[PDB]
Amino acid sequence: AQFKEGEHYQVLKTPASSSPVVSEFFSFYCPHCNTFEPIIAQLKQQLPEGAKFQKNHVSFMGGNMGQAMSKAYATMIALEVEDKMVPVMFNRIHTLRKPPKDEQELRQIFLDEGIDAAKFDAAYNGFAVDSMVRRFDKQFQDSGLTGVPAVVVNNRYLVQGQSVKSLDEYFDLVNYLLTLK
Amino acid sequence: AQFKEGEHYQVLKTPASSSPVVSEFFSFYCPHCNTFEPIIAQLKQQLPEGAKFQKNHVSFMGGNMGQAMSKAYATMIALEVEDKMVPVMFNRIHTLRKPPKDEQELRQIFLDEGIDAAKFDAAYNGFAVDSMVRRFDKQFQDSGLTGVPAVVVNNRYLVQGQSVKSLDEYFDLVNYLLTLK
Repeated sequence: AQFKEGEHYQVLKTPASSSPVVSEFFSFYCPHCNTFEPIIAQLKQQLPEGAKFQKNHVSFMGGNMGQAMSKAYATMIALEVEDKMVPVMFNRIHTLRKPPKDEQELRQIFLDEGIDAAKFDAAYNGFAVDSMVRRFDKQFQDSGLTGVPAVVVNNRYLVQGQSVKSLDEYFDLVNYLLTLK
Repeated sequence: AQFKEGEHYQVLKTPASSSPVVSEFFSFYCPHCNTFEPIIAQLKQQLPEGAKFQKNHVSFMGGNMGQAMSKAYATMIALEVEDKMVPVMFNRIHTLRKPPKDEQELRQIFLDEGIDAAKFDAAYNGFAVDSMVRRFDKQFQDSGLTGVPAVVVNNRYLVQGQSVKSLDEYFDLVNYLLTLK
């Protein structure tokens, strides 16, 4: 076939998902993950009905701000302010080259965007956010992945996309993997 | 030239080394890092006189055994039992598929190889090993790397080796970068 195991994708030692899902592991401190955003945007819209796209923030980059940065991401999902906050965060760290030195500074990034302080403080330190970050980390450890960005299809298909022709072929590969179980 | 920036190698945002050094970031839990060993072996012997090869173990893989696994590696350098212990460790985790579940089990791996318990316990919990692991982590964070394996030349040249022809061309690239400052 056009997509062969060991060439276009690698099978992970994990139980396949009981439902179609495309997962992306990244970190706001990851440069190419920032460059990868436009491609991620198109891939979602290009996804077949029924499939869900899930972003997972890893905590190994950024030193002692890694874990906090993961909570911030988890906070964006909880507050549904993901569409505006993701680019704002990728931008303040890469383009502006002004990384949040601590929790209070990280918090300020949200406050400067209009997100209410009481809303942020409740979610940032909440159970939902805590449960989500743990889930982010566990999934990364269990998949045995060694870096980011990483796009896994149905929980066991690591897209070794370094061989795709155009963005068109890339979507064809992901779409192809979604049907395989 | 044969090796262009942004194609064969990427310049890192870090101060160049005051002396020729080839660094490899890896993890014993990293599969390709295991496959990469033979290539690492040849590259060292192929290195020009005066250059030093330094392995750096990262702690982000292996969950709560990551940090311990880094100390174990640092322990191998301290006890100069690196030549025998590196392959033994890559082998017990990958080929034998029997990962050390805890510190005592990790310790046992050494004890089963003839390394004296008193010697291991002194170094494993020693200042030298502690100073080395910290150094491993700091270097990884400062380089802004997003995965392993990763080969950096003179502290600021990330070998984007995914474009080299044969192993011969790879060595030519590394050797080429060592002269650049």
